[PDB]
Amino acid sequence: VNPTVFFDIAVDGEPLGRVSFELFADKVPKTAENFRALSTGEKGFGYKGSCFHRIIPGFMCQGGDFTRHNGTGGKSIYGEKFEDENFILKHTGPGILSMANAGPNTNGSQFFICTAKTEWLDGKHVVFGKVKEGMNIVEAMERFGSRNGKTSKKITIADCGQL
Repeated sequence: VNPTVFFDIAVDGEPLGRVSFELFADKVPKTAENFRALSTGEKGFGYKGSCFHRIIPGFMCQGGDFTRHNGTGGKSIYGEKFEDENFILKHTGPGILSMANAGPNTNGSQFFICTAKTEWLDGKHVVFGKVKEGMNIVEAMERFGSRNGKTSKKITIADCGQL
């Protein structure tokens, strides 16, 4: 019953592979729905064609800024921002999908895929999914990152949608 969405990842335009995510709509329905809808593009905007603009190996990959491509943009399907839905789920290890934000109740479209346990984020970022298939592809993406987060090649979501 929880939805599954996929990203097909490209590196400098060359296909890398597919990552799929389970979205925890049972626990965080509003947050899950935002990500789902941005992944299908059904509202007229979304993730297709957008980049990962900050990848720090041993920490996380961050994406979802489809308006400014650098961490300063994005918007949700509910408006510019929306509230922190709950903090039921924790950052338990690699593969966790969590919302980026700029303070309390400022969730937009940006998210990060953890590649480490990041327990210091618990109660401050809303966890709403996990990698289901293709964690190996996330690990491959991580190799293009750097300590300061700049990527050495352009990592894009070449296609995305619901499975």
